[PDB]
Amino acid sequence: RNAIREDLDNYLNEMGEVTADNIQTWLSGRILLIENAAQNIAINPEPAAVASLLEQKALTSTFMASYLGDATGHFTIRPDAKMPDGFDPRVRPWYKGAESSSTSTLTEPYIDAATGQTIISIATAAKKAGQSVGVVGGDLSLQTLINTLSARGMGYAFLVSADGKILVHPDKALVMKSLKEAYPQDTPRISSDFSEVTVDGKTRIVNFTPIKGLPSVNWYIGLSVDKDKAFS
Ligand SMILES: CC(C)C[C@H](N)C(=O)O
Repeated sequence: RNAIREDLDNYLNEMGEVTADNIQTWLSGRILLIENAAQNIAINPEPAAVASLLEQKALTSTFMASYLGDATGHFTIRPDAKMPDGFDPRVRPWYKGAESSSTSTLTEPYIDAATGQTIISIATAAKKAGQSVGVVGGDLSLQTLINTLSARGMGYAFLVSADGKILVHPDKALVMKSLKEAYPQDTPRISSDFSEVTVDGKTRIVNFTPIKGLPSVNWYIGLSVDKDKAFS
């Protein structure tokens, strides 16, 4: 094994890059739809126009919901949903995220005010010549992200922030845990090209690949493979 080790490294690196590239491409189109909705909203922000934009099938078929929230606390959501009493878009993570960035952004997983399930959102400020008229967002379910990741018997991919927080993992118990909390006995390190760590009495090899071309966030694909199966 100390002969083909540099070999295995090359396969694992290649698989990480491919997986990162797929997820980037999958997210990019969705990012573009939300940006386009924001650009269009900024053309005419009257609520009738906004509603009509947000009701179109390209958006409603791609996102669980798409919406605009503004600095007065008003919001429009399509498809319409009953929101909790007192719902204020200004305090929600999609809104504060977009307001803190010069470009589009993606949230970490959070609890959806609409459905009560764990989601991420894509969001961007809708600007008319330098002035923001509000924040436009769209929601994607965790289950959707988990399925996108498990699509492509050595091992599996997961998504982790560059702060070391697991964002999306096929084991749902590890969602939104730090690497340390998720792997307490022997912790993989994003600062290492490869981490050999024992899980349930087996050696796994873990590497991390940056996902290029996302706006505002720096996230990695983690790959974890059984060390015997990989060598075999
Ligand atoms: C705007 C709404 C559809 C809900 C949004 N995802 C939230 O939790 O704030």
